[PDB]
Amino acid sequence: PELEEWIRRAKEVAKEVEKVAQRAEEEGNPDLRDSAKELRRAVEEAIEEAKKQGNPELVEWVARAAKVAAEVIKVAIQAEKEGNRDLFRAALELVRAVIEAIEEAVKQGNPELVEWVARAAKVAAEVIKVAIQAEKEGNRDLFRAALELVRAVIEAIEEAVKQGNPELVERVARLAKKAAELIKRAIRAEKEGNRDERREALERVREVIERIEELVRQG
Repeated sequence: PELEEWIRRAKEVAKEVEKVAQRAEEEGNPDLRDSAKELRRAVEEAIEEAKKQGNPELVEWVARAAKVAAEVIKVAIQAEKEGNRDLFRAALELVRAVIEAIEEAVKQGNPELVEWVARAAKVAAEVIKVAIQAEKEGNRDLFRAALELVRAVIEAIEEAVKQGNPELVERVARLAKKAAELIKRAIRAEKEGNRDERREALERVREVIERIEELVRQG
């Protein structure tokens, strides 16, 4: 029944995805509608396959990944409404990346990849929300820092999934979490009227992002 519990939660996520698909349709966004359709399909098939395998951890992680992707979609919808196609596309690619990670990992029978990707995506989703606020706050510095961080995570998901290496995703997720905390420090730096520290945090975050990119590109 534990597996079943996770299945019900996965179905509830799928219900939320369908509701999102309907809203996306209603907002005049067939791109998001379609991405949501693929998300829904992916969830349904993942539920089916994982249920047939008997891997409740897989079901859980897939469900969480799907939930993250759904939140990314909600963010994409908001980004679209705010007139930010860059963020719309970043979120779309993140969602696609998560969806493929789900599909492939389920096909592999590798629940860890799904987990780590889901955690990385969750961090990236929070970073994207920060980027949106950052766009609204008049901080192109923070906008760009968050954008590059999200990009690094997306590429990490894409690449690690193409590799089939879940550890890479993990290490990236931990790095991204670190970058997120550096961004939070940057936010505090922003609040205190300390441009030196603001720049310091910006540079630390940038260092982490490029370091993520380089470590990820080799392995």
